[PDB]
Amino acid sequence: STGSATTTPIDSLDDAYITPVQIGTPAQTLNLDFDTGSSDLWVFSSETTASEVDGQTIYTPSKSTTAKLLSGATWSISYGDGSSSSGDVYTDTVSVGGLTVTGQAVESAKKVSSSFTEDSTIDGLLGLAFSTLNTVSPTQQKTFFDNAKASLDSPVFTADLGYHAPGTYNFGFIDTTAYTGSITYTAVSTKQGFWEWTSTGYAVGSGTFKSTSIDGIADTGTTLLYLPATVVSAYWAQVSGAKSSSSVGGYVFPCSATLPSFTFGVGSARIVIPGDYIDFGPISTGSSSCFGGIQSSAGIGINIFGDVALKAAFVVFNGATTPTLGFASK
Ligand SMILES: C#CCN(C)Cc1nc([C@]2(O)CN[C@@H](c3nc(-c4ccccc4)no3)C2)cs1
Ligand SMILES: C#CCN(C)Cc1nc([C@]2(O)CN[C@@H](c3nc(-c4ccccc4)no3)C2)cs1
Repeated sequence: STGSATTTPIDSLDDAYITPVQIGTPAQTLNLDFDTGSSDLWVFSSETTASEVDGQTIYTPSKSTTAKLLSGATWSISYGDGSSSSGDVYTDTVSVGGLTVTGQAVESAKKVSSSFTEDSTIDGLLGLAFSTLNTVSPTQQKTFFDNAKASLDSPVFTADLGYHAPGTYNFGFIDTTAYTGSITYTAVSTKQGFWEWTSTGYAVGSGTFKSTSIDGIADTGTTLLYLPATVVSAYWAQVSGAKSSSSVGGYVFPCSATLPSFTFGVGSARIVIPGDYIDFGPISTGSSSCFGGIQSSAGIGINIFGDVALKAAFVVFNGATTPTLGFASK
């Protein structure tokens, strides 16, 4: 089997991407944030505290003939920005882009933190990291991909995110029309539950390439590119007036600037992030200070190849017995 679904930025900054997902019978379509950095599929629901729902579409398990309470199961998760959610669990039929999993754990939120309430366009998350990170207790649950994997034509999914434009998640096949040149595959470590890999270095703008190993994760659920402070300083030093602002919480730059590209290494191949992809626009409406799309990982403890990086590439998440990641230019 295969599936293919379009993913769409939630706002003019590409802060996140949402993908329609069918849950239950008859289908209830919710727009979920596909997150290769976590492993829970959770939704706003008829159980979510009413004061914490503000415009989201909710899943109502009592209206699904295929929903079953996963008795005694609870979940509770935090994300890297400090956002969080928790609740109980149903199993139900879940379809993405024509690919169906029966008996998928659908984690129903009883509580969500303020950032989720505020994101009226995000109806929940669909985790695509390894199932070892799933938070359901006492019986850990599998991700949608892990459940689908054995049925797929090939045990893979691909992320083809757009820059201020829609893109595609495919399951089970590699669309050879979606990228240029070749896909370079690189080894993955699952030791922390992530799609964790080692970039071979970087370049800033037209500069020469610096060969250096950068361990990090491929995370569609993170907006920005978080890299070591050394690398990030070398990038922003090329932008007149750019500086790290403690009040804003990262590097800002004059909105009058034109940003250099940033290249990262995948084996002997290179992915070039255009400078425009690094511009997140005014820090507040009307400001002439713009927020940078490359930020330090120093306070996080892990480097994160988030959407800024991934949207410059066609990315293969190969979930074969020995997992790998593939990157191609596009
Ligand atoms: C701090 C620290 C160390 N580590 C926990 C950092 C990491 N953090 C992650 C993710 O929590 C998983 N992916 C990302 C994600 N955030 C969201 C999201 C958050 C709020 C609103 C909407 C979406 N969705 O996905 C970040 C992996 S490693
Ligand atoms: C312009 C503009 C809007 N604003 C002033 C700047 C922006 N801010 C963002 C965030 O993506 C939103 N959440 C923040 C955050 N995320 C994490 C984090 C992510 C993953 C793992 C660990 C930590 N830490 O802080 C930055 C986009 S534009």
